[PDB]
Amino acid sequence: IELEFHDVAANTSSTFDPEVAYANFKRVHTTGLSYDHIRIFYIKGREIKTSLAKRSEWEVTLNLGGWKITVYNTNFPGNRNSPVPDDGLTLHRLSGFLARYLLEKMLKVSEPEKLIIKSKIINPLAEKNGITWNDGEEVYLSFFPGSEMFLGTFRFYPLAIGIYKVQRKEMEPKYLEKTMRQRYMGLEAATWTVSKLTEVQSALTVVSSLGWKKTNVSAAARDFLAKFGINM
Amino acid sequence: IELEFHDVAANTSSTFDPEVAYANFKRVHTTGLSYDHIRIFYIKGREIKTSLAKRSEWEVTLNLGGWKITVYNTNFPGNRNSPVPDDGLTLHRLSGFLARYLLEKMLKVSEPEKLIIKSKIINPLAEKNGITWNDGEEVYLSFFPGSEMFLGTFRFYPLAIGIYKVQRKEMEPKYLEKTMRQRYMGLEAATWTVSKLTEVQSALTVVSSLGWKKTNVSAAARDFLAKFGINM
Amino acid sequence: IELEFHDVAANTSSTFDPEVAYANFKRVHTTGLSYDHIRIFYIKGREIKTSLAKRSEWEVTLNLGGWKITVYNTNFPGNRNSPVPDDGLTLHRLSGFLARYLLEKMLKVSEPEKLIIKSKIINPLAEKNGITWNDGEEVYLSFFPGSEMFLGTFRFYPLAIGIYKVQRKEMEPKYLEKTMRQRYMGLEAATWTVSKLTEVQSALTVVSSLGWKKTNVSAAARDFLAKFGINM
Amino acid sequence: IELEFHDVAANTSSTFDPEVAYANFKRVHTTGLSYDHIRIFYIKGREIKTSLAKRSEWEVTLNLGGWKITVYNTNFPGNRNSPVPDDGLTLHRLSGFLARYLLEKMLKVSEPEKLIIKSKIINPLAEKNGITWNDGEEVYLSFFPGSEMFLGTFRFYPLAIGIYKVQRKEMEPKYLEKTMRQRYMGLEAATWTVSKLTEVQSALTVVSSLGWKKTNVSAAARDFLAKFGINM
RNA sequence: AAAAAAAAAA
RNA sequence: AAAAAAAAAA
RNA sequence: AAAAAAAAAA
RNA sequence: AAAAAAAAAA
Repeated sequence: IELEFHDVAANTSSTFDPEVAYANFKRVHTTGLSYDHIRIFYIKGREIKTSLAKRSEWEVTLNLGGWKITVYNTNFPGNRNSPVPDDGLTLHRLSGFLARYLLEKMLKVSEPEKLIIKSKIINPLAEKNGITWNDGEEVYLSFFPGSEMFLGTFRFYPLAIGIYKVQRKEMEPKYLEKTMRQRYMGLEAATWTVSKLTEVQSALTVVSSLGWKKTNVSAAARDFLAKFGINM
Repeated sequence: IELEFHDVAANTSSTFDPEVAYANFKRVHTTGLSYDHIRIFYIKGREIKTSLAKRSEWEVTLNLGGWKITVYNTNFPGNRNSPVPDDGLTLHRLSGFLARYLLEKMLKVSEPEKLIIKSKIINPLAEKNGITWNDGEEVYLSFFPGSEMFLGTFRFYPLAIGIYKVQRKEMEPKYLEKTMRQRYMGLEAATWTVSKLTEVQSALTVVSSLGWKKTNVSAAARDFLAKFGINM
Repeated sequence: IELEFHDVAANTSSTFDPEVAYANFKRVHTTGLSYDHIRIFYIKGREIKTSLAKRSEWEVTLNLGGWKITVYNTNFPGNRNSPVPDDGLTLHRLSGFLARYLLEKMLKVSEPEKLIIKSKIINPLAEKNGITWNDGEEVYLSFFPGSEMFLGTFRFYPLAIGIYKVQRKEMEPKYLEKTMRQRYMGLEAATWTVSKLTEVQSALTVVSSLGWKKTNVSAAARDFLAKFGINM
Repeated sequence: IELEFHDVAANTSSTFDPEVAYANFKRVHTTGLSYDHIRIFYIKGREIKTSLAKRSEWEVTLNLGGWKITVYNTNFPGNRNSPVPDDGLTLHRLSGFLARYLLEKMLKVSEPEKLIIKSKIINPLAEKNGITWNDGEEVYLSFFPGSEMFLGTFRFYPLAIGIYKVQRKEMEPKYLEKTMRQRYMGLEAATWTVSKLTEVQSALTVVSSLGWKKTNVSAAARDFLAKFGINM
């Protein structure tokens, strides 16, 4: 005879503000900060995710490359739905924070630095779709998970990519719902949806225009194989 | 060389009577009883279910919010098919018992109490389908699992919802069979099916008339997204 | 550095002869034997199977109801492909042995015994398809797994049922291959297939003629539900 | 609070050269070597694979039949992506090494030896598709996994089989990508694809011409069953 | 079989 | 990426 | 619900 | 391969 207890659940709205959260991540973390830390984070980010989901423990500090950043492991499933606080980091919260932090550099800084950084940061989700750095800073960066916290700065690319994928059938449409709960230049989506449909409609156009060749196999092996029936 | 034994299985019919069972749950349990206990039970009822299926042990007592009610854990799989007795409670047996017990209050009581209760009880399965309290007491309550033990009091809403879902394709039709074994005003289904087809046919109409907007995403994000192709 | 060894594999044909095997099961086992042992075996045979697949150990003796019969547990997966010998019993080998042993009684014996036995033995796979004892001894018995070891005595019902299911789409066609390796009145299938196609074709007819109403739900709930769209 | 570290990842190309690798496997291993070792390897190769994926440890030495050969267990999943070196063996690397090593014998040697070997080696993947030794040495051998390391010696049969399967729908097309990264007579695939399309196109023809009867069931049971509707 | 096991609010 | 992981005879 | 969990470079 | 592993009554 074991005793299990449950408690009422309150009803309010969400307090976690991506803007505070980022401005609160900027000082507390990234004292150093190396582009080589971000580079590590992002190219091993799929590995980084698989570990945290194996490990059953819910504060994990990660060292990459020499940069120590501790992330509430909400991946490890069950998480277990242990609330992150509004001042909490997550592999996801972290990804987009960095994604925005890079774009603030890409804008703020000089040209010679802009050339060292684009040589240093790589986006495994972008460049799988053959989407490269010269396709624009905001668009490359918008492939990083968590860039949907910042449709503001990312010019509704994270959402447009999102539409474009669900549309072409390359992504289930569940993966679009976190995003539609978002905000754009301080506007809730019950308003930006009505009153901003263009930029959205406009960003989808740019995104539609891109390469988008899936790089499961080489360009030369694609055509070759097609001459046989196989399009992959 | 291990020895495993099996015993014959007898042939009779089912003795568990929802009416006795409820009238036997009314006194033994709910001395207090708070609407705040029921509220706890129902909004955490999905959690409550996931625990009992993790825990391997077959009498579990649950405390919600301060109300202690012990439930043969038939969820924990294998249950293991350890018979519940006719005087036994189950997450399911319990759900519908409460579901009926609320409706007895909704009927029995005053108007000012009827307004405090509807403010206090929430039905996560109803209100996911945007089905609200003002859609009628019996209909809201009929979304609670186990309301199919009481097609009598629930006016064949639990079954009509059931048809409507299987029909629209929103539910597999296996989930309709426990229900068709049921009884209606003391009548076995080999009779109520023949001789009651209207009320059934009648309740499906009411149910068909309802909102039924799936709330995976906001109303404003639905229309927005549709302008792009995505209906979700 | 661990060392793992593998050995050549020889090439001959199969030595296990259902006829010897049965005639060797008849004396060694069933000294008693009760119809109440067989009844136990067959109605709990689905349970009996689920145990043996949980238990990791490969000689298991089962007691039903008071009859002790030890069965190389090839179910427990991996079995593990530990060869059964030609004098070995298996839940499957056992099922059909009994299936044939009953039919030898059904034939050999008197009428008053024939009425006690048909009242005592139940076939959970037959009677799910509403196929009953009066549909003929061979046909009812041919639903028992392992009756395909004896197409001879079972008059190519085990195979005809098999065709009929694959055909109607009620069974995957993998489940027909063990059977086509079989023999019929001493004839290998490369011969009975050519030269016996009628009886086969003939038994399918009988089998086609049967009830075959799937009893997932009552007959009265089927028609009722159909009046709504749902055929199950 | 646990600390997990990740390190940058470099960018170059692949150094593992099937030609060196084979010529480095030829002396270091196969001092003896028996056709009876290869025979063991290949007919138990499916078993051999299932063990290595159960065992969690990453250097495994295998003894077959008396031939000891140690293979970095990359099967055991996660492998775990512990790099094999260019001088490393793998169940796969090993399979094709042997596959080529047999073909070097089939070519190098006399006729009476060529008749003992074809009697001794069996290819479980070939002969499931009823593809036999007399269908040519290169074609039989090209069914062995890892023969795609040597499109050179195997006359683009490993790839043609590959096309033919993806085409007929008998294989997912993911399983064609390792192969398209390969090389042919010293030529990278961005060149052999352009400039060799015939031999490829030519080898597909030969492969298309073959039996390819799936031997899930006997030839006599196929026709028999078809007379009933069932083609398997 | 009036028996026991998926969908679960803002 | 000339890297590493499904289909396996009578 | 501005909450938390799939697709991941050469 | 006459070999061994899904559907299981009221």
